[PDB]
Amino acid sequence: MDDIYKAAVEQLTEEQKNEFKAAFDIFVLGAEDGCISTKELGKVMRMLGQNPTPEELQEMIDEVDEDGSGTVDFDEWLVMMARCMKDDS
Ligand SMILES: [Ca+2]
Repeated sequence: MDDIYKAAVEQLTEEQKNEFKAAFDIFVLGAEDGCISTKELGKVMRMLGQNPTPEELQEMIDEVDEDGSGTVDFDEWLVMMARCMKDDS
């Protein structure tokens, strides 16, 4: 986990948290338990306009998955976006 990311995500707006919880549910719409595997995550990438390799997907998911279960949950997912905020020169 990362307190630096949760600190910024926690100070977010109600609309933000609601958005992540929504977009996340739309992605897991195919799953049965409610998660996103690198296998499917790669397919959705097409929507964004990018088509990264399959093995590369799990790469970014490795540093994200704190439990290393092999998939991204609503928890690791939400923080995933927040991490994009700290991405500055
Ligand atoms: Ca996980």
